[PDB]
Amino acid sequence: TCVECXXVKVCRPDPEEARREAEERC
Repeated sequence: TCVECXXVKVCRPDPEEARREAEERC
């Protein structure tokens, strides 16, 4: 699952895990 925030593309198996680092940046 890839969550994208401000040009940052976080692709991790779990959306929650992805968000956990993604929203930590974004």
